[PDB]
Amino acid sequence: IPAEFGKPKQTANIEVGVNLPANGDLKDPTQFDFSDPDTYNRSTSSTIYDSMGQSYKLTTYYLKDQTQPNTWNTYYTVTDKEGEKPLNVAAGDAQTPTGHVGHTMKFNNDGTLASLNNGQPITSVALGDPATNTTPVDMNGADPAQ
Amino acid sequence: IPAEFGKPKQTANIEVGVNLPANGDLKDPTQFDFSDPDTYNRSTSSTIYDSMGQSYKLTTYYLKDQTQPNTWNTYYTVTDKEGEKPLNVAAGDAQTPTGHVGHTMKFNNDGTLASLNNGQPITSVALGDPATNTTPVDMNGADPAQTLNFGLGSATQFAAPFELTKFDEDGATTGFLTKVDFDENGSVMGTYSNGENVTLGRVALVRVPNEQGLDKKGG
Repeated sequence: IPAEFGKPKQTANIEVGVNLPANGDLKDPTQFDFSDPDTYNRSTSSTIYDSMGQSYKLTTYYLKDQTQPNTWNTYYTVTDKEGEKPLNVAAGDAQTPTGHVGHTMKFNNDGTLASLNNGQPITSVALGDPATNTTPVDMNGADPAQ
Repeated sequence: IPAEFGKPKQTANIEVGVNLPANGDLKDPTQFDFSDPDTYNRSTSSTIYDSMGQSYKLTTYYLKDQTQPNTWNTYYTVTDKEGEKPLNVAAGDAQTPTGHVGHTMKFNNDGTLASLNNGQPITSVALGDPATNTTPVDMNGADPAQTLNFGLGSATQFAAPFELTKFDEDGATTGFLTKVDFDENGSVMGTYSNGENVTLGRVALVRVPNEQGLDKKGG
């Protein structure tokens, strides 16, 4: 019976269950910008942990597509001490002109979930690896390939 | 079963297990100075014993490297009656401009221990030998060639604050027999005032193949 939980476990899987307002105003996918609140619909904040146990702030942005009905765009950002850095999806089908990569969410007629990122699993790029991230997160000594 | 632990044992091996703050402020390796608390991060104190049993105050200074992430610098000082004299490592890869020699500690991505002093064992220079120490410790009659081996195989760097989890040494002081007990294995153990649980010995057991043929003496 150990007296210490001496193994900081990095965040690997995140489950999110949300309800989106069907009557929300439509937004332009190409005008998305996390720095301007009016570009998107909603934003949520949460905490994630690296291998060393450092706390990072994960902000998820939800945008309601205007071109396609019952379609939503989701983007993620990471806020370390240096600043707020966007996080790109590995194969997300949502490319802003700046370069941010999100994923699309579609729903059926009854409001249930239809598809996520064209049926592909949602896996983000490495947080602190410059080889795959255009804005690498400052892991401050943690694992860059999380 | 001696009534005294009549052998003051000098400290030779010190096992220290600490958790270092990953979020601690960085410091300049070249600006380290044990007289200025702000130059380093944390300082811990402990007691050590020489050959003759004199008690000495051992202070360890931990510094967070700024140039290299997940790197720490460790320095040791000995405070006798004369003053506080820094202690140098034989092969430590941390040389301040003043001349004090420490050792470096590195950690992996998960915060576990990666390497210690470039993979070399931590052995300090002789405390009271001027031929190897620029600040010889005043042994006051004790053995000047006393050396300390530091075992930090359980050191970690996590998000938790600085913490001295474990401290174990091999030193001893003079003491008196306090209690004696016997375990199931037959080892007769006795604890003294110093705290060492010295095992006096075991109880011999004899078995013969055919017990019916033993000749019967008196008593």
